[PDB]
Amino acid sequence: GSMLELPPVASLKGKSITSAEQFSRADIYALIHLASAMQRKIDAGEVLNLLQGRIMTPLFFEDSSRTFSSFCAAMIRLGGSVVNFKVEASSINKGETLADTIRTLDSYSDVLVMRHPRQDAIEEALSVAQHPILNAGNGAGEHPTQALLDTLTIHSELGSVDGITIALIGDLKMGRTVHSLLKLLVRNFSIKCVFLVAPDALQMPQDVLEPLQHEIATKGVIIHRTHALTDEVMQKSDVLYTTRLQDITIDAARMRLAKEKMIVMHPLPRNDELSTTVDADPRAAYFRQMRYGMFMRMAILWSVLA
Amino acid sequence: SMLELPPVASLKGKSITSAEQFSRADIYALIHLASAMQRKIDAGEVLNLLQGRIMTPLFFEDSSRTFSSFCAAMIRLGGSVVNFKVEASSINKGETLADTIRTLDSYSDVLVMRHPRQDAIEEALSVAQHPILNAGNGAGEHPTQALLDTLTIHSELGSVDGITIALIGDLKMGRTVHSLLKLLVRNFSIKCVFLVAPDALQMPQDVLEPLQHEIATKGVIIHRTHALTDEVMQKSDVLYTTRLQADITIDAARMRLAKEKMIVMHPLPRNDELSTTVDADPRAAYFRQMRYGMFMRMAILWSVLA
Amino acid sequence: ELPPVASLKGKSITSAEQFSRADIYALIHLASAMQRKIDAGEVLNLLQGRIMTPLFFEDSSRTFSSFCAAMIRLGGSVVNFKVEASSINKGETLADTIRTLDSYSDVLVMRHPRQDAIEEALSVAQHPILNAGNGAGEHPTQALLDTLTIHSELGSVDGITIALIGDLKMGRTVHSLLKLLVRNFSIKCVFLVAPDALQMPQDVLEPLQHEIATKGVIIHRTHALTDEVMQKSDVLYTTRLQKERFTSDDAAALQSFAAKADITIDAARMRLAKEKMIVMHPLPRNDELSTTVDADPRAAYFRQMRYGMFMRMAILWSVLA
Ligand SMILES: N[C@@H](CC(=O)O)C(=O)O
Ligand SMILES: N[C@@H](CC(=O)O)C(=O)O
Ligand SMILES: N[C@@H](CC(=O)O)C(=O)O
Repeated sequence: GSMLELPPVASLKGKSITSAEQFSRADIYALIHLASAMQRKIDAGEVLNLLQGRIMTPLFFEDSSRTFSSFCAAMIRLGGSVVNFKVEASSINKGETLADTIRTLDSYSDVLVMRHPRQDAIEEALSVAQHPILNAGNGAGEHPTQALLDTLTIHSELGSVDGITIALIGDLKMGRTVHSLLKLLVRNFSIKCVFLVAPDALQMPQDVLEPLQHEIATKGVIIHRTHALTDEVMQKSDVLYTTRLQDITIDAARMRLAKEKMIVMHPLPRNDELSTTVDADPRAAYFRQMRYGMFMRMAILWSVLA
Repeated sequence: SMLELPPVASLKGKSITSAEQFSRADIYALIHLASAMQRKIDAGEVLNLLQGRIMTPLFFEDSSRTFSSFCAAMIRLGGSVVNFKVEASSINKGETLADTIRTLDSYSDVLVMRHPRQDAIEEALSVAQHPILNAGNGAGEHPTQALLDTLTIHSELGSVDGITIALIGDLKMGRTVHSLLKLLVRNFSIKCVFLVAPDALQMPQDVLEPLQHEIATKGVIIHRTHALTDEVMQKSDVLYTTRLQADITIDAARMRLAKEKMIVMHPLPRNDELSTTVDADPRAAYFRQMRYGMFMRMAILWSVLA
Repeated sequence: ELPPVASLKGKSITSAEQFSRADIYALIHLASAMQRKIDAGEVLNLLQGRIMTPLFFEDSSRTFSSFCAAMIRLGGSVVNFKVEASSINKGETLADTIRTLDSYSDVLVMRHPRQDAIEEALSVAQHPILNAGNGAGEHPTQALLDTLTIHSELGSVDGITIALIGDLKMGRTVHSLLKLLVRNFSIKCVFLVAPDALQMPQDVLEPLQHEIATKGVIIHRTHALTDEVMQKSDVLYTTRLQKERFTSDDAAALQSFAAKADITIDAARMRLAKEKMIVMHPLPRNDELSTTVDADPRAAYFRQMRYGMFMRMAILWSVLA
């Protein structure tokens, strides 16, 4: 993988990342090819020193296993460093405001990775930070880097993103991952069809679907709402993208209905909506998805900080 | 390297426990080293001075600035951090402080220690082979805060001799003001100090009494006030305020009385004693102060470890 | 100058049993070489771009810090994963957690209160896992650094008389150490010094019974540091009461440590010890090992931690080379 270039995606330079809306099709493909090259070099055991002396600081005001770790791992595999700030062992116990906390980490860091239970917290953070903030999840709003890594996953596993039928399953109302993913897919690709699979109370919100209306109509994207993984959903979907609470269960029995050429995805963590009986299936892409996450995050950090 | 970033020789291999241990020449050499670190980092240069050396933080109480600042400064020097947490440690199995110290001392080149007991630093020093840097010992001292505070004054105003400074808030329990008063009065010709606090929270007699010889021979003027009077507002070149862990609040209305060229400083975190209405004022130096902190800690770490 | 121990390459470390004598000596010599270079101030860049992720489900000072420090001094990096701040709060299983960190890491360092958690991790992990403690089971890298300590301090492991003292029932350190010494060395004598309720378990001794017999290793049980134990032992290896592993059963076991044994090591007790010997303790200690011993040249339990770092460098390099 030695002779591969790592050209940073120029449109990302020095910018905060808050929404799937900010990326073009050209941006997404450029990040995919960058991530794929990162992967090749890392897997061949090559050592990258692109971000030596640059600091990422995680600011996680709620729990994370993969997003936090993969961001740290991505930064370190670029040669960068991480300052391990913790909210519970911080001056927030002494009454410190969110804005003062941002200005603090912003004094030391080159990039901030922020996850917060309030949707409006990223906005507040942007209004005071000088360095880029990467949105690692803002309440029930968005998770833009999850959308990007999810798209890398589809592209690598199936070989194409245009033309797919995808089911978004579970808690679509509160799921920030399905919010960013729908936006990123519909805005930039020629999606055939989207099944919105959720109980009525947990359906995809209007504030996501409405801004997409022009794109949905002009590209002819077929939207279908169901409250179950029906035979039709199982038989037509190239991607079953399921999510946690926050019948739609996927187990081996259910998988007998799926196409040979398809993938099951889940941003994780999972509960019983996605059974361990699916794990040995070649079509279970939800573990590989995490490793794709680290490479996408390397492509993003290098592009942001180059 | 020895030209651009000469280490301050007097600090080599030494523990830092008190503002008292520094001379005027030490402070100026640190200040000049910190500005050179600043210039190199802000120009994007990568420093490799402490590769292979380990700092370990030992924080028995919370910190946002001091912990992060020290970690960043170590990293920006090319050194590394072992992220020890007291709450996830063998202290829960009955391990003493002395044994904890010997433990981290077996792996580390420098320890950074914050503890709610004033004498805990002295116990740690009796067993440690490697330097310990006091990041706060009860209501005792915070010597690196006084150093970065003095760098902040020097950089913003252009000199430290001749200033009128107000120390405002909980002066009794404020380890920052204890160290700062000591550092300033011992080593500079301070014109006037205002100690702005009710008698119940006034500067301790055990800080004032040992400064007797320097107050006398440099003719430093010192007055107590209970409130932030108009005289204090009009005469002060530096308003240094702190968390009362009446009538001491600095807001945009109070600022209308301040000199045109002065700074407002605060070691942080703040409560209502320092209104956010002041944050847009160019005189508000308490965010820049944190960044000076990182460069001062780089100058300290490099001098101690070179 | 720092050749990795080839037999360890790419392999998980779960038990003292997986090591041969040649493996132990090659690790010791590699560890001593790491120590010479680190002490001379040399900077190593052997694992640049490799990541270790600590997965600690219980408390640690030495083991966690030592592994991180060892990784760093090899030029490697750490992803500081925190169990209490993870998706485990949202219901994520152990296996899914393992798969997660395994997606980003080159090596996992795992400590868990359940003895069988390490095996479950192994069945799903692609990258090597290092057992940093599995319940009251084993602490294999402790056993290695302890043998490094005995070797460096006394100059020989074969022929020693060793007392294993304290909570032998819940002591994963003495479990691993007893297995490592007996399988790979000609130990002259082992004193098992504990109250009956905390004695070395049968599931440790029985698999060792063949080696004990055919090597002629003397095993004695006592509940006290008698004159005989003090006068004959080349090493006194003492341990903490493992309270966190402990009903009236529990209460009986817990108080037996002071009530049904006489096993404190203090300066007065040390007046009976040989001139050429060491006192060891994996740490942390409570009152079983008095601070009056710390000034004694024979107190090796602080130097033991530093040997720990060098053994862990030799191990990490050997696993990841
Ligand atoms: N972990 C993802 C989805 C989930 O929580 O299941 C998120 O934080 O958005
Ligand atoms: N945080 C600083 C100052 C303050 O608490 O106001 C200290 O810990 O000393
Ligand atoms: N720290 C060692 C010994 C002890 O805990 O007492 C262990 O974890 O096994």
